[PDB]
Amino acid sequence: RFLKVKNWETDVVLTDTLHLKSTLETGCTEHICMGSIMLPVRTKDQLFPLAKEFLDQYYSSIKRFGSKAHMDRLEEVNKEIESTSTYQLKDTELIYGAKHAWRNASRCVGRIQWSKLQVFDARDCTTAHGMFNYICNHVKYATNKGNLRSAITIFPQRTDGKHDFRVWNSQLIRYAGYKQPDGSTLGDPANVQFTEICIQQGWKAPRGRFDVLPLLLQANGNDPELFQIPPELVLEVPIRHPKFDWFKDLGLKWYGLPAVSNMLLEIGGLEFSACPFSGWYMGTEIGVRDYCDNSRYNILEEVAKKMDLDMRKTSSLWKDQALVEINIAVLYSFQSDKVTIVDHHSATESFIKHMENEYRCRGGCPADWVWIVPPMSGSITPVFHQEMLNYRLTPSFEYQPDPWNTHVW
Amino acid sequence: RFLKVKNWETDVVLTDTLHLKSTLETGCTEHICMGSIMLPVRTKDQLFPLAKEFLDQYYSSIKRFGSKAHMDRLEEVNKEIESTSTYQLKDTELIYGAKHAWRNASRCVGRIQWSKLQVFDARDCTTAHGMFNYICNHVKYATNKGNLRSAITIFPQRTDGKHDFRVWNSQLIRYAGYKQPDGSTLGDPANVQFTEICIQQGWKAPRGRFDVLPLLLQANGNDPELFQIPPELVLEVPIRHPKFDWFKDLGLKWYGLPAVSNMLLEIGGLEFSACPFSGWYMGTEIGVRDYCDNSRYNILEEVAKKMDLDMRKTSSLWKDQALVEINIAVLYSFQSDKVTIVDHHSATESFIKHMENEYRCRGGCPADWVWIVPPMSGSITPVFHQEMLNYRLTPSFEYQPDPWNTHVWKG
Ligand code: HEM
Ligand code: HEM
Ligand SMILES: Cc1cc(N)nc(C[C@@H]2CNC[C@@H]2OCCN[C@@H]2C[C@H]2c2cccc(Cl)c2)c1
Ligand SMILES: Cc1cc(N)nc(C[C@@H]2CNC[C@@H]2OCCN[C@@H]2C[C@H]2c2cccc(Cl)c2)c1
Ligand SMILES: C[C@H](O)[C@H](O)[C@H]1CNc2nc(N)[nH]c(=O)c2N1
Ligand SMILES: C[C@H](O)[C@H](O)[C@H]1CNc2nc(N)[nH]c(=O)c2N1
Ligand SMILES: [Zn+2]
Repeated sequence: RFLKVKNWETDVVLTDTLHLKSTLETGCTEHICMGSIMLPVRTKDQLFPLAKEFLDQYYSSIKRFGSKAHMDRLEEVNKEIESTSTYQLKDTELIYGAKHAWRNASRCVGRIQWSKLQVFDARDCTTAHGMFNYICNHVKYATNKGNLRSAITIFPQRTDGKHDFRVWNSQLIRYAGYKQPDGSTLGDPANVQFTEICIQQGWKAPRGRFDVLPLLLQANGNDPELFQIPPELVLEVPIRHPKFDWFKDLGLKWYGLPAVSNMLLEIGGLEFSACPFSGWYMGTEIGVRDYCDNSRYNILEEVAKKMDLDMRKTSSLWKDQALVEINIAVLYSFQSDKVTIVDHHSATESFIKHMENEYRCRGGCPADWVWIVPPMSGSITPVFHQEMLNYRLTPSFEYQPDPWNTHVW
Repeated sequence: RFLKVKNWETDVVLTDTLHLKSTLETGCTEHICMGSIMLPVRTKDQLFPLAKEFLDQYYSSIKRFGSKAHMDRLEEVNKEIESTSTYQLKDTELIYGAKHAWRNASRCVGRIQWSKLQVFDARDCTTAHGMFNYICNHVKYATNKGNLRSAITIFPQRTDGKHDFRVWNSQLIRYAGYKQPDGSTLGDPANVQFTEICIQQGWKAPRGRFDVLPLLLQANGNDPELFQIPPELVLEVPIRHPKFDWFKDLGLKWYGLPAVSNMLLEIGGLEFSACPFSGWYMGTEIGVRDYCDNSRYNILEEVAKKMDLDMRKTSSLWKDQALVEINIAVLYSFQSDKVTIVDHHSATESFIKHMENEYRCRGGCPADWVWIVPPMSGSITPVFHQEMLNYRLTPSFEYQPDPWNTHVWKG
């Protein structure tokens, strides 16, 4: 229970002590590692230890641990739980909880930024229409005309769990997908289902390739409702290449704001089932994953053809060649249009710096190597050579299943 | 208990029951995953269970579980253990054991090949000179003039742990590394320490960028002895690029035969501390790791320079550009000289078909994702998208510390 991590490129060894404060289960056992499995109410009794654990860490953070003000809040929260079966966070607590859920997100390479997070408190929200208003304000604030700013917006916490707030979308901004008589897929094959659910709720799809999807918002356990985000709030980037004049003709674009909206924020045992958050893209996610995944826009073959490469044998590395050029183009387009983006070299470098800060100041940094190492050029980024320990700390973000599977109408 | 893995590209779901046969520990717990941590004598007492488990597996494999042959062999081994504290494997058991250790090796993408392995039984070897000869024969057989054949050579097992056979080299063929007084390195920085031991053991080093190291071989717990592999036996490939004609003048070459020599093979509780084995390269190992790791030959800068790439910002992806070209060159060069090599697209596709076949016939296939996914172009290979379960089956290969840290010098 005192663990070393070694970087094999630099020989730097760091000692992890933070893992001992870890609480939740990993999915791994002594006999089986589940490191690469993507997926490996609360009663009164369960809630007070959770609240106490959180308030202790909070009061510790502001150097008032064991102070009258610490004990008094523990007292206040205990009474409120006993009498109301739940409790409410102070603004200061909510801000701290959200920043720490990000600090603890072991799959997140950009956490050097964790303390610069603008938190929008949407706990007074009561309808879908209000949710939409909050989300547009989030979008406009975060986008900031291309100078992106990290933000989260936090809707009301769970109660009896039959009144959840949820954003049905997996991200605030994504593109539609429709399956055609042709048998192929137009637009984003990842969202075919969600797009069907939208149309059957009433969306009129402009039956195209890069149709920004409508929001489906569920306030207070109600049936969700549709809203189109103002087109003028969705900053999109046309994709061109600095050297390939034909590239623009693929007709590719992507949206500037990555904004995850399906997670559950847990703070001091309280559960925030709608907490859309956003930062800015690492270029590989668009160029490697969205564009080149087989099940996504799947554009390797068309780009390779346009480059006039040898597609007859895997060993000519035509896929690898086209992959790099696609990613040069994503970075180039975002940079030309002055929209914040980070390349994988720069993002992984800052993360190693972040890991070292966290090791000296905090005793560790939970990190999931399988997600942290970029989907291309892994071993030429410093994170490939860095041992990481993965463990679960709270406050946390947790993945929740798609609500259409669940919800009753 | 059943455990499922998903492929996120295909939605193919597989069910693992084989993990139930797993003995050793992973390093992970309910509270911590050590999946990216590189490193996470027996008594009679622990030995007969291990022997029994093994022979039961062997006898099942051949469809004679519970036969008189099976029961006779159990009795025979038990008696040998109580009487001598160890036991000897029959040839058939050794072969089966060394194949299964490969089969079980969760970090190996090449395992579709597992049933095709040449086993050289070197258990009669007694001296380092005898080890050299065995290793020469292995290299010649495996190389096969570029038509590479997988092989393993198995030296006598551990006895009291004071009489170990070991190959001090980490692979049979690697290049020397010389650390210069200015702090630069000539040749391979990975082999600096070992090169320095060779030299101290009396090696006359040529001091160039690609000097094949001498074998340093330890027999029967004795101090290791130096041998030069006959150069005519060391197949090498000069590295050139199909389109860039300046690439040859970087002066690069690599050896054709990757041959891991530092691992410990465990079969049925017995420990084979010298068991060099070899297959053939996947190109990325040379082109990504050996050439492009910063702590190795580190050629990215020189290549990208010659390619006239924009090097002022990482966002030009100049490193990634130079990386692909170097890997094209490695594959082209090997193919042009008719030396077996597999590209990472081909090897991963084959591995997925192997893993799937194993789930159907064996009830699973332990795989270490962190190692199986190639160190370039990860997500455009099918393995990236494949959930894997990592666990430890015997027979097995295990890492062992370098012997210069443990050896009792006899002088
Ligand atoms: C500011 C720039 C940021 C960068 C460059 C960044 C980078 C990334 C990347 C590349 C991923 C992988 C996503 C994927 O592969 O789908 C990720 C995952 C994640 N990040 Fe960040 N991040 C940023 C901001 C944020 C913020 C503001 C939060 C929360 C407050 C956050 C929390 C998370 C979480 C919880 C995941 C895992 C998502 C999942 O399980 O689907 N990140 N991060
Ligand atoms: C036949 C062609 C083969 C190919 C293409 C192949 C591919 C690979 C690759 C790329 C690695 C990772 C190497 C590294 O990163 O250092 C590996 C690891 C490994 N393979 Fe293979 N392999 C082959 C044959 C074999 C054979 C013949 C054996 C033993 C009989 C073997 C057992 C292992 C073991 C134990 C590891 C883990 C090595 C370690 O921990 O350092 N492989 N395989
Ligand atoms: C089954 C499953 C589990 C989990 N935990 N996540 C997913 C979502 C799956 C997992 N990686 C792909 C897909 O995510 C796409 C969304 N990417 C984030 C937008 C990008 C991003 C980038 C930078 C900053 C931020 Cl805030 C967000 C699926
Ligand atoms: C600390 C440590 C632990 C372990 N388990 N292995 C290592 C050796 C580390 C692990 N990746 C780098 C270094 O290996 C270089 C040798 N690679 C084998 C040549 C390649 C190979 C390729 C194809 C077929 C075969 Cl039989 C063998 C180091
Ligand atoms: C099975 C495997 O865990 C899965 O493909 C993972 C691999 N690593 C990843 N890494 C990131 N950042 N995002 C992902 O979606 C994935 N997918
Ligand atoms: C820290 C990390 O586990 C380490 O760098 C690993 C990652 N994956 C690897 N994969 C292979 N094939 N070989 C390696 O040496 C490594 N090194
Ligand atoms: Zn694990």
